[PDB]
Amino acid sequence: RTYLYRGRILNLALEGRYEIVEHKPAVAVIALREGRMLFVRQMRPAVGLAPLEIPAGLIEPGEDPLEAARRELAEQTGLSGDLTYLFSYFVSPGFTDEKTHVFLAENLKEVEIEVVWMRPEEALERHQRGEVEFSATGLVGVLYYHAFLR
Amino acid sequence: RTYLYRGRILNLALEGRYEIVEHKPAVAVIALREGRMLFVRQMRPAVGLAPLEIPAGLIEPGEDPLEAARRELAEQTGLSGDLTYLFSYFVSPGFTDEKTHVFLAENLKEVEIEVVWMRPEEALERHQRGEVEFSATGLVGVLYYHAFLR
Ligand SMILES: [Zn+2]
Ligand SMILES: [Zn+2]
Ligand SMILES: [Zn+2]
Ligand SMILES: [Zn+2]
Repeated sequence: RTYLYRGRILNLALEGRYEIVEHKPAVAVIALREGRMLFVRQMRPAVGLAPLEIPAGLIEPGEDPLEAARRELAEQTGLSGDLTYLFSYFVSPGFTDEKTHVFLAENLKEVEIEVVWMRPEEALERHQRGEVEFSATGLVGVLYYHAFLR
Repeated sequence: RTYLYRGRILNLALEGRYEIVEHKPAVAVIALREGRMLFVRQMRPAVGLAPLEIPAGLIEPGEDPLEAARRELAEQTGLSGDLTYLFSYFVSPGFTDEKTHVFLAENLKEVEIEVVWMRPEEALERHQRGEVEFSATGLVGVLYYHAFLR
């Protein structure tokens, strides 16, 4: 386990033959209101475009997933709500340890990055038409909706 | 766009203030048979455990997504089938450009990593119980099933 780089949000290490990127864990929030899902878009230099995502971010020191979810929702959309933990996933276990904890937000209230309210059916349609790209969080939100929120 | 490391499956670069990991694109295959989804597990040093995933891998030079999907399915499970492109997603656009193309496989045939046939409902239950972890591909497969394959 030798380190080649220690950065701000990631470290690059070598474990034998494997190249490993250590990354802080993240959270993502699925929120539905009047049939529209709360998506967000922002310039992502890593990909050179703005994919359709849902409110998400890195867990700060001292924070547990639930608290980070509350914070990211408020900072990105100015909203607050009743949060329920759904599930988690490793974004790409073949090279990084980034783990994402997904929550559902209900009873949204305005308490205070482009906010994109859109019907999940439309988001999926646009993507199929090649008009927009998805981040893992955006796709998970869309599929979760079709599976359990209709 | 300065490079700090050029590796086998990834390059570490710096674009101004952003740390960027360039990664080859990938494919993932969702396959259902008799109510069971085709999951796979393998030791993943990046996370120190074996999460529940679906057949997936990197696209090789000269390959398009469909061909890579065919290959990964055959090499990991010894199966072949009729493949249909579903959608794609960026695993974590905040730092890497890894993009995953997801396909559906039908009419599986044996033509020739642990193969784990499991009902998606059971996979979800086990995860909720904290008995197993999910990779993004595994979760996407589970949600896709609940949304469109029941
Ligand atoms: Zn943040
Ligand atoms: Zn921070
Ligand atoms: Zn491979
Ligand atoms: Zn290869």
